[PDB]
Amino acid sequence: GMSNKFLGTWKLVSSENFDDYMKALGVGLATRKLGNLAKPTVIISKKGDITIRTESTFKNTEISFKLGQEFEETTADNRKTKSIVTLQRGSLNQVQRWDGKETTIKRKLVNGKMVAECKMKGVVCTRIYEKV
Ligand SMILES: CCCCCCCCCCCCCCCC(=O)O
Ligand SMILES: [Cl-]
Ligand SMILES: [Mg+2]
Ligand SMILES: [Mg+2]
Repeated sequence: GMSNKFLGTWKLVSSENFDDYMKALGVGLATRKLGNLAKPTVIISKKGDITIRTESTFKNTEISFKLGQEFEETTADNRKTKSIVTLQRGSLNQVQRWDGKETTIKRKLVNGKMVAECKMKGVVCTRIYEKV
């Protein structure tokens, strides 16, 4: 199952190419400006379902799911998606589908950091988090 090394509170330390990723999702300019200034905390826990909670001054989000079971998600930019989280070679892989579009957020552990790779339409964003 998901490694217990994911569990905990993680703080964003680096983000590369977020603005073009948000653009590819359809996010408007003023929201992107705030999204690029945000430094969220991500809290991963498990109590039956796995929960991934994101906290920031601009927006908070939360998803709770079982691996491999499609669920309804509301994203930080207020998309209403059908999403599935899978585990592949230790990476926690989230696909979101809405309005015939798809994006993936792969989260993996690298030397104790958590690396999120976000992909939309060939645009790739990398966000690196350190455990608190
Ligand atoms: C994530 C909260 C702050 C961002 C607010 C701007 C709205 C666009 C959000 C795009 C989806 C977020 C992808 C997050 C990946 C990650 O967990 O690092
Ligand atoms: Cl913030
Ligand atoms: Mg940066
Ligand atoms: Mg950018």
